[PDB]
Amino acid sequence: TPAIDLLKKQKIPFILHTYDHDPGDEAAEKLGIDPNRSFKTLLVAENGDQKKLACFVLATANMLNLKKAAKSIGVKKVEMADKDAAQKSTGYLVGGISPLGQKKRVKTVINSTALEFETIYVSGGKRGLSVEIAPQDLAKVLGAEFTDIVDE
Repeated sequence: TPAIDLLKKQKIPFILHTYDHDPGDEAAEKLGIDPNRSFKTLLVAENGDQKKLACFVLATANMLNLKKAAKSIGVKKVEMADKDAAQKSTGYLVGGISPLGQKKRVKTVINSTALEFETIYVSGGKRGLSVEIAPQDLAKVLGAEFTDIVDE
């Protein structure tokens, strides 16, 4: 996948985990991961402008706080990206959106709590593939910031 191609091209350490998707957090369940280590990747539209997306990476059981997310990227408001807008921009389907190797690279923000883990797990770009990666190494590839972007 473009995500794994990218990590191999940049020589970034990672472990590839594979599970049979039976065709929310399937990866945490099938790989037996603590939930708070399993992260999902969401895209938002800056001021609701579906051509100006940004990427947010947060534990799958957390909820994205939109006001926090808009502050983290210095915009007045964000709305969730429409499905087609997220798919055309990233080249992935929901269920398989990786923060890595998106067709269009956009600014990325990882929730702060990622830093409490030696490694985290993010989508590898298709259902059934999970990339285990140190959070600071993820942030280094993507130029990402760590910021509180979640509720509770």
